[PDB]
Amino acid sequence: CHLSDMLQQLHSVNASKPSERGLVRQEEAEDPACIPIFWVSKWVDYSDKYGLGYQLCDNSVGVLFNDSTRLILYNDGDSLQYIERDGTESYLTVSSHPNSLMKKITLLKYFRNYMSEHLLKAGANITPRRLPYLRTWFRTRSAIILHLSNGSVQINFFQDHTKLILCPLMAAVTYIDEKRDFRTYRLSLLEEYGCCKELASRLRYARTMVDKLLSS
Repeated sequence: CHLSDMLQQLHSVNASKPSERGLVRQEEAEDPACIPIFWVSKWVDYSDKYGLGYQLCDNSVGVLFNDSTRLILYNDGDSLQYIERDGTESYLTVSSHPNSLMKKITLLKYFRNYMSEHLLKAGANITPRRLPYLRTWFRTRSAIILHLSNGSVQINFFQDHTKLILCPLMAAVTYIDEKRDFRTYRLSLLEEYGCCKELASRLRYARTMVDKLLSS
């Protein structure tokens, strides 16, 4: 649904060959109303044994466990959301001490603590405009692809620390460049005004990744 929408929006921008305008006028495509509310600021791949832990930009943490269940810890440090393999959601607190979930809670706290001490925040200096969980993820040789339950797809490129945050609702893309500057564009407006070569090649790659998400 949202992925198929994202796929058309990307194809449409890419088919416009936006980096080949006489003069590119990217800035005209910026739309502050489209700035994403959530993105992944930190992640830890422990998929060999436990799963994938992550931090969202609000400092909440989540884990997609290998058993395909999900656990989210809100930034109050006590409130939890647990999502079953079947997708059923429920809310509870660490301090309630639920025997059945103590292992998963302890794993999540490990992830939170490790990210806190040993990783830096992506998008730490970003002007703000339902908290999502991680629906699926995968890695390629050059990027990690993160698909959130709100429809957003985030792609983090390894070689140069550049990132894209795509929203299919807003039909928008946020680009985090090598200098850590952030900008949010309306995709339809990049078609009209053009964009630089580096955003253009990344949006081509983004399309390939959205294809991958759809075939999987």
